[PDB]
Amino acid sequence: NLPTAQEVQGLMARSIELVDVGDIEAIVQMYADDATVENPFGQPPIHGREQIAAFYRQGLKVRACLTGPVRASHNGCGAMPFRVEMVWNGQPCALDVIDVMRFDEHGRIQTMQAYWSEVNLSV
Amino acid sequence: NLPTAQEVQGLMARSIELVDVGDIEAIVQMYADDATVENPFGQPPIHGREQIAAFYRQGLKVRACLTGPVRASHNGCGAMPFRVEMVWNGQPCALDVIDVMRFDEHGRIQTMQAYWSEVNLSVR
Ligand SMILES: C[C@]12CCc3c(ccc4cc(O)ccc34)[C@@H]1CCC2=O
Ligand SMILES: C[C@]12CCc3c(ccc4cc(O)ccc34)[C@@H]1CCC2=O
Repeated sequence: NLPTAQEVQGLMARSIELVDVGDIEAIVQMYADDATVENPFGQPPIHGREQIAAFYRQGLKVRACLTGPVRASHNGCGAMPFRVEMVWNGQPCALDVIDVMRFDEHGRIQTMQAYWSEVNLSV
Repeated sequence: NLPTAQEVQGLMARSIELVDVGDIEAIVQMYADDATVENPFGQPPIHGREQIAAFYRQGLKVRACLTGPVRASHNGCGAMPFRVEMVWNGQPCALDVIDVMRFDEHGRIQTMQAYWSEVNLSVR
């Protein structure tokens, strides 16, 4: 069914865990089959598990950790802050992001928007 | 004009400053005259500076701090995480919230959605 707020906090937290270990198969299975991802928010969205797989394939040594609790609503949505560590121009950099997700009635991510820009990038 | 990413970070951070001191007039001014706020996200929205003034008068001893940096996009939007401290019938508590805001070409908040629920509430 439409995930409760507690359920949303556990799913959002698990998607960051899966990113962190680079488990592309498990990541893409968290998404609805026709989910849309906008990352960064403002850019054209990508649609469908195929494209979202390709995204993570290309994007993912990269680490990612929640930097605070997940915030969850009563209508299936929530938002979380996290930090991605990865290489930029040959040095270790960090990028601060917040992801906003809405879930469908099967508990899968229907949409994700990832808020970040170069102002959030640090060497 | 449409606020740049760095501008967004400044405006969103100023909004938490003005909540934290409780300056109702000043908070309300940061919003468009016909702004919509959904707080909490999922409830019916409140429209217009006047209903948003009433929200803050009713809601604001209350403190609020950013608990990490503002994430800003290039299309006048940003999100930020912060914590609100308050007292709910004698019980000190804290609530973690993330606000997502979309600014208009005058640098005022056109929409705000506040993400949280009771799962985000904590005693003391
Ligand atoms: C793609 C990326 C690594 C992973 C990642 C980025 C940005 C936003 C994300 C949001 C997510 O929910 C998960 C992963 C990322 C980085 C931007 C530059 C890059 O190295
Ligand atoms: C309204 C409130 C104090 C301020 C506040 C709440 C929730 C979300 C907020 C979002 C903001 O952008 C600014 C203030 C609040 C609390 C709910 C219980 C309480 O009294």
